[PDB]
Amino acid sequence: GSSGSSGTGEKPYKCNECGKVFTQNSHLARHRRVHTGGKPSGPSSG
Ligand SMILES: [Zn+2]
Repeated sequence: GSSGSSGTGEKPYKCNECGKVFTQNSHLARHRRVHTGGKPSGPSSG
């Protein structure tokens, strides 16, 4: 039944917001921004 899909995270740096991984820390610290500040798909604006 429930199998433990392997190959999920090969680095100590992982975003605790969405669930992503990075090879470095700077990439993780900067990535976080995508959350606090970001405009994903949505309605039409100007
Ligand atoms: Zn994230």
